Amino acid sequence: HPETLVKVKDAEDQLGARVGYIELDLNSGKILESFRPEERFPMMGTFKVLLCGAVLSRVDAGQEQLGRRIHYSQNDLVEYSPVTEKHLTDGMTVRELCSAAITMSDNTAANLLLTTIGGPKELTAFLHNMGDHVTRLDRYYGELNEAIPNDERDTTMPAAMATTLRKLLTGELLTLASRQQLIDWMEADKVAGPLLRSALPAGWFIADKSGAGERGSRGIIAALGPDGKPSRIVVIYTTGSQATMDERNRQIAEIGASLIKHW
Repeated sequence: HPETLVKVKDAEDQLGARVGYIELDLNSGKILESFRPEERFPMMGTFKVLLCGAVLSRVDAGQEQLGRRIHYSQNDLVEYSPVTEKHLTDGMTVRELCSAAITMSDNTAANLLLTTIGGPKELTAFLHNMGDHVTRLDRYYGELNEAIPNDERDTTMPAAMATTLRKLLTGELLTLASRQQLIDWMEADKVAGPLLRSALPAGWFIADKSGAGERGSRGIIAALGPDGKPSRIVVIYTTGSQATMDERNRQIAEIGASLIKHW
């Protein structure tokens, strides 16, 4: 994808930052194109899809129920909890929590779900067990933010994340019901408008999950395709930029426009 690689490298120039990129064929798993596929980037909230994959594996095993109601309190609420902060009294079901975590990127929802699966170490063990020896979740939201240079906590690589997303959405790891639920939550994503969705022509399918973080971090994982059906996985990460979120959004959108134009 020569024109798209030109745009990915341009994004690095414009942002003064690293950009990682991969296109993966959904059906075959082949890498169609990549840039920095095996460099680490902060995952940010894109891990929330993997988290709910782990939750669904427990549901499939009969050890979790999507309808199970979880009660929590004020002290559970962390920064950016637009859905969970409304249900202190009523609580929320596991299904509602995954919807909040994926479609709104609700941070308390992610913490509550992490607790149900045994925490970050158990999520990382789940990933390791399905063949991803790279992606690691280390911290709950709200844990102390001691800046470490080249911090490897809470990171993935574009190729690892793309392969792992493909396995979750199409592999035999999850039941059909759970695969469909996971992609349905991603299709209902509400906070990724200015990224790939802004470049997407009418009639196209997209299921995605955005992320944002300090130090210029911004990213998206997606399954998308024309004619109402996904046929490709796209993963884009950037970190290090001093640019505003608008500028990072725009570079990702422009990569998306190139992706679509040269589909």
